[PDB]
Amino acid sequence: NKITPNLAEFAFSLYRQLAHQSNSTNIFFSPVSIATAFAMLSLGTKADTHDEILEGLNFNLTEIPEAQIHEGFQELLRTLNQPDSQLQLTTGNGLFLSEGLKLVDKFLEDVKKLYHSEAFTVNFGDTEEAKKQINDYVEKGTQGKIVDLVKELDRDTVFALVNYIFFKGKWERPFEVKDTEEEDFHVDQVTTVKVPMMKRLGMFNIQHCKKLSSWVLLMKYLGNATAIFFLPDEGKLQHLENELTHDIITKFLENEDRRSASLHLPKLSITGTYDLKSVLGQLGITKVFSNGADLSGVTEEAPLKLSKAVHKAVLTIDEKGTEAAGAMFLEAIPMSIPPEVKFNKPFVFLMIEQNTKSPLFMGKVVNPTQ
Repeated sequence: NKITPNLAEFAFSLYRQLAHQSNSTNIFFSPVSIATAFAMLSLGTKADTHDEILEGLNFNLTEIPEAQIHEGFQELLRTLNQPDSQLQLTTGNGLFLSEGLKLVDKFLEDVKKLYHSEAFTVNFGDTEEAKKQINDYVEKGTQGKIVDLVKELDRDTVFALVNYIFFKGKWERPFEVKDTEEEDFHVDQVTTVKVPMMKRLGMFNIQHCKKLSSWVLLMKYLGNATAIFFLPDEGKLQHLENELTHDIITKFLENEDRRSASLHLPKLSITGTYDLKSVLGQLGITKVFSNGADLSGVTEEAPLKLSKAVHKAVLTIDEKGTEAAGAMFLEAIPMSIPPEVKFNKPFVFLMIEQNTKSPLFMGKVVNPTQ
């Protein structure tokens, strides 16, 4: 995909933002779902308001034609929306607009048609009821996994955006549940907590990488996606985070070589919840959230700004991701000592969609039971 490098840069800019704020919180978000929602929104915007959004998603508008940006997203979307999908991704974006705004039909068509997204009209005159309808939409869309997403609305809200994603992947080569046991997780150099720890002896795409001073593990999911886990050497987490680049990730993805390892990887259930006005504001996207907003592609008559924009991402990592029996296979394990590679201290990860190479998720686990 032509927009993948931009999405990768966007992932890292957003990640580094969130990490710079604190190294004591788990991080999990979807560069793809956030960028898709904001590229979609830009269709309703003009001039500086429009350009700030696309530049804040790491597109250099002097270099990449807008049609290519949207064709990029639309290609990515139809990949993630395949009827077959074993990925089982649950994602949506909801726009909630004041009833009695005269809405531009082209915008509503672009949202639904091009971006296969949803737009609703609500009575923002009733703040509590609007919040309920927004939260109900998300709860319904996730058949119950995300509850009470929006906690507050400004009394002057006339436009809110909610973007949700939940993923529980199925490993192509799964862990056996019988092997999951409680183990130490080193939350710092002197402190441990107990966490459920999966383990398997297998042939892995795994390597210890000098440039990143980290172990780098790639594991495939059923459907079209790969999880990449980066385990920094003692004291090297900040180094790892600084050194990550699109080129480097591309190299790992091209490596198919496999070697024996006794892998220990925690079960995880992690969420990330982000105020996108706040977070994207630090990346330069500010006008669309301000009284200045040029949202004339959405409504021509009345003033409009985006008052509320929230992202919530939910990840489960477990042994199989399904109760179904998987395809039986056999990996040939050499008679030699496998390295023991334990994801039992803070680590960073990315999930990549295989067709486009896009960064579906990025995160950091500082403590599995936080």
